[PDB]
Amino acid sequence: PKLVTWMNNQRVGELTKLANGAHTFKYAPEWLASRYARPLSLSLPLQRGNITSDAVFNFFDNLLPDSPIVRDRIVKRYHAKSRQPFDLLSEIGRDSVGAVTLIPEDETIMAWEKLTEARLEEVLTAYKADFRISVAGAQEKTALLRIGNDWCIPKGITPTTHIIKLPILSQSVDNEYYCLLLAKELGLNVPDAEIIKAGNVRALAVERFDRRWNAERTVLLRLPQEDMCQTFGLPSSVKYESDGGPGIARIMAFLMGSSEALKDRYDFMKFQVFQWLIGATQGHAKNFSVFIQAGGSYRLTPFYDIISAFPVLGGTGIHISDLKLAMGLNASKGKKTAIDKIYPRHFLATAKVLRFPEVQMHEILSDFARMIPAALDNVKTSLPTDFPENVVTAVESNVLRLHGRLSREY
Ligand SMILES: [Cl-]
Repeated sequence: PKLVTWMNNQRVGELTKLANGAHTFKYAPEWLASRYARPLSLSLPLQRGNITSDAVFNFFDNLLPDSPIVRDRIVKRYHAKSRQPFDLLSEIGRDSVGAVTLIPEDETIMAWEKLTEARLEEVLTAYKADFRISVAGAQEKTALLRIGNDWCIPKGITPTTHIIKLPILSQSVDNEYYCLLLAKELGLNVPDAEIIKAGNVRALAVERFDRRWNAERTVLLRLPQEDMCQTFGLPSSVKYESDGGPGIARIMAFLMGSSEALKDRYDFMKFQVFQWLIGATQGHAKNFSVFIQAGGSYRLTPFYDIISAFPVLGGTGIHISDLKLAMGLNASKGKKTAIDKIYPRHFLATAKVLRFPEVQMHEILSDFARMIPAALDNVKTSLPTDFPENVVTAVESNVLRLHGRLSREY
């Protein structure tokens, strides 16, 4: 059938699934007529006819969790017609990443339901074992609306405000909380987050940057954005560079066209050094996104889904020398990927071939060189008393070891 695509009460167009299985999208005339029109994706440019490219299927598929196990749970929950994407979005497409609201064609203000601690625990635990929310991730996360100090279920098409993550890596909630705090302390653009507790559940609540309250707090708006697989028209299956996905060079080139090119290229390169320092090995293409602005211009969103592989070291069998960056750097004979083998020279060499000013690359390295020690100390003040000590020890010790390569040079 057809899923009507809305962006904050404005009709954008309709998604169709053909009898032959193909997915097509058509923009609404009224959307195309606006002087402030913007495409749903840079892979789906504004145009009048039916769009039938694989970019249509890929774009909407990328709104859903990557995991087949998670999709099975979704079908079971809402009695979805099938496992196919169009049918999943027919059930949970009301509140998605970005501003796309999908509502069945056979269907015709701000309100919410406050959750008691008991009902919150109930709602959240239900995920490990008016609620049509879809979240893009690797595990099974959901979303809720925060009103003051209470967690709530939005009614109708009222949006959510926070992405909620449960433990994966049994300490992933604590791991990400720590990494988000550290990134913020070092000047990176990342969302604020908090550890929430509902009875026996411990989850991470991350503020959404694809949502914005108006000044009077009477309307909560959704903000359009898409991830790198979506912008390049790619399936989530190629999110890693080794599978054909975009790496540093492709993304840096794309950012030359951002409405904030200078700042975004600098922030993206700074984030590569940060990931190296904290041992983040899952910085694939879906971990980066851009806001789509009026007319189709774009700029990088904050970074997110940040987790260190350091707390997983030793434990089973993973060794420090086994940790690799998802997006490799330039090396004299190819690429440099091992965190334990990377030095300032690799970042400078990468900057050189990508036309990123050497003075800017030096500034980034020198800033981490003098700020890291104090930043690791400052984060402690924001950790609860029940925060796992092994996570702090693992990350701190390894960050300091690599930081030594920066301080010696700067
Ligand atoms: Cl290497």
